[PDB]
Amino acid sequence: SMNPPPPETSNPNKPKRQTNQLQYLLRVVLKTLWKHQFAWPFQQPVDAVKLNLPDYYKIIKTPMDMGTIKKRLENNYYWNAQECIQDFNTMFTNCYIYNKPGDDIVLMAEALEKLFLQKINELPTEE
Ligand SMILES: CCc1c(C(=O)N(C)Cc2cccc(C(N)=O)c2)[nH]c(C)c1C(C)=O
Ligand code: NA
Repeated sequence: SMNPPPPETSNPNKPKRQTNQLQYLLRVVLKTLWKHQFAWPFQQPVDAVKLNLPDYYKIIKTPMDMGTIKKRLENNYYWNAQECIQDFNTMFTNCYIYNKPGDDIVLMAEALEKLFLQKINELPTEE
């Protein structure tokens, strides 16, 4: 069994921009979600080999996780906040697509998503 390569986190050809919204996503949104008691299943790419989920990457073709998001934020991978917000949304949706409603992993995802959306409501205006 094999995992795919992880999502891209370095590309010197991709133009980059530091923005107050992106700083907010790292400083406030990611940091807050990362420390949450249910963050641990989302802090790295799903290891389908270790977890014995050989169909995972048959079902999930755009994998995403907070470890990848943290790296993208910390090493300034993004141009805008919407790119990052999309990554969070993809992580949550993948979980809801792959797992059954009311699986523990889904309850965890929903808790994080609720917190995520609350923080996104305070996304600062672009300076
Ligand atoms: C339920 C499996 C799962 C987890 C999960 O439980 N994880 C990823 C922690 C873990 C366990 C076992 C091993 C490891 C390691 N990385 O070594 C990590 N997270 C997600 C998004 C899912 C699914 C299928 O949606
Ligand atoms: Na499902």
